[PDB]
Amino acid sequence: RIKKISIEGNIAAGKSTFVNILKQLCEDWEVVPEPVARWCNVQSTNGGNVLQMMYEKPERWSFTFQTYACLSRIRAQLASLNGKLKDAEKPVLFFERSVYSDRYIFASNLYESECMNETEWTIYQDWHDWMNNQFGQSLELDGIIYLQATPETCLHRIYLRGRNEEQGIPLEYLEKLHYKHESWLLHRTLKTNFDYLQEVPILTLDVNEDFKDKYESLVEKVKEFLSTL
Amino acid sequence: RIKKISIEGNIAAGKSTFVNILKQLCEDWEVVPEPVARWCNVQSTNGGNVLQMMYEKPERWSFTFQTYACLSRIRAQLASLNGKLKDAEKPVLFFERSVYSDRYIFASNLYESECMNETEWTIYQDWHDWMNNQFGQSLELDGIIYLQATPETCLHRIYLRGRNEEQGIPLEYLEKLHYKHESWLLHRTLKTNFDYLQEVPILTLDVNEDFKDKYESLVEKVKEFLSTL
Ligand SMILES: Nc1ncnc2c1ncn2[C@@H]1O[C@H](COP(=O)(O)OP(=O)(O)O)[C@@H](O)[C@H]1O
Ligand SMILES: Nc1ncnc2c1ncn2[C@@H]1O[C@H](COP(=O)(O)OP(=O)(O)O)[C@@H](O)[C@H]1O
Ligand SMILES: Nc1nc(Cl)nc2c1ncn2[C@@H]1O[C@H](CO)[C@@H](O)[C@@H]1F
Ligand SMILES: Nc1nc(Cl)nc2c1ncn2[C@@H]1O[C@H](CO)[C@@H](O)[C@@H]1F
Ligand SMILES: [Mg+2]
Ligand SMILES: [Mg+2]
Repeated sequence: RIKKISIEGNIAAGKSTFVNILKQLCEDWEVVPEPVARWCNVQSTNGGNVLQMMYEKPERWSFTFQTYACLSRIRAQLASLNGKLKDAEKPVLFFERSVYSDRYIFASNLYESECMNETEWTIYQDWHDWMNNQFGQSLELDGIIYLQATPETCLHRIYLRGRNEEQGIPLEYLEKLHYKHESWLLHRTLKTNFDYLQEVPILTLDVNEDFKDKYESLVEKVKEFLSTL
Repeated sequence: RIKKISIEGNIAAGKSTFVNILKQLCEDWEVVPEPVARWCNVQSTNGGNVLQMMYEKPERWSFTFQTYACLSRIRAQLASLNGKLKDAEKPVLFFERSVYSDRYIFASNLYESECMNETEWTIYQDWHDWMNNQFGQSLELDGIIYLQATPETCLHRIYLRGRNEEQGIPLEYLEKLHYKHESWLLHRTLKTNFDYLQEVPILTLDVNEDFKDKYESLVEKVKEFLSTL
């Protein structure tokens, strides 16, 4: 009953920045941010920083991170499907990344990088499938917004943001993630267990340019794209 | 609507053996075996053997094993709550170990053995809680059957069974698990997030003696205990 749109994009491409100009465009919109800070100080519903543990020894912590990161995002997105939004008129729910990015972009890539052995990779997909199998049907996307920026623009915006764990991120890693986004959201040549995705609508925004300027345009293309849903 | 009883006990104490004499005692009984073989050849719903990986390098694979082992047992127990049992008269569902053993016995112990750091331990409990939070209410136990045997009897029965991964298991490990079972099912001095357990009925069977003989007794005490539920 609520339109759910996922915001996809490379590390530091500008998702959180795009998310902050969303609510002010319509009282009917909701945003579920990526629980990034919660991965940095692992506490039960100051402690460990699994995001950094993974970035510092991926073949040791990729599975754990992928396991916790995804469950985490699902809970956040599910919680928001029980808020004031239910009482809204034209409720549109935004997701900062999706269970798909987690699996077909990051997890997929860490595994192709030998950072997860067959065993870890098999267990992860089995979990991931079963997750959707359960609390999945209520999270399907009506549309996707691909925030597109060159991995070179990404590597620089990372530097601007200043998050410590990400400061050691190499261009090469950003490139691999880039092509996977391109393969999934641009060329649309990515295979997944969730058939509906293949048909799901996609809005591609070139955010390589200054947000200061391209802002007015984007708002237009967003309202636009949203009406066609 | 179905009485669900959990069978608890140390490694090789005699659970599977006890499980095999159960169905023949009443057509109304069902048994959900511990997915042990499925942990030995990790395949999606010949591959990896996470059970052995964990026994050979616990500080590397305890979390993974605990994560997969528990989800696995829940699915198995949940599936059986949708079988021919629903059509039964006096349906009694048996569980070979429970999500509690997984957490308050094995996981708890691996963590006290520095085999899981705070981060892993925090993530595991957060997952474990949230799991029950979901598909939990329908798995509550009406009663527990503690199959009690000395860790020394256990170490020998392990040798009899012949499972390879377990052949390297030291008495010391069996002792630690022993006292945790004693603490939970005997002295009943174990603290858990699931309050009902504290009141749940318990049947303690001393299975240190030959199964060939103590069999007739056990059957009596089982039917007995079951009637009082
Ligand atoms: N379109 C843009 N133009 C200029 N700077 C941008 C743009 N988008 C993001 N930034 C900068 O990048 C940083 C934020 O990146 P961020 O939004 O956190 O990436 P993500 O949303 O994927 O985490 C900010 O410090 C901001 O100054
Ligand atoms: N009460 C018993 N008396 C004699 N032998 C037993 C008894 N219980 C189990 N065994 C032996 O131990 C082995 C099975 O242990 P098992 O049932 O697999 O432990 P668990 O059920 O915890 O996995 C068998 O090979 C069987 O011969
Ligand atoms: N699924 C994810 N896997 C990995 Cl290895 N990293 C992820 C995942 N989802 C988000 N992130 C990380 O979250 C941080 C903020 O987006 C970035 O370091 C990176 F994008
Ligand atoms: N939760 C469990 N954790 C660990 Cl480390 N091992 C477990 C767990 N549950 C069952 N097992 C194992 O399953 C095998 C058969 O019961 C034994 O090696 C041992 F009991
Ligand atoms: Mg972000
Ligand atoms: Mg067994």
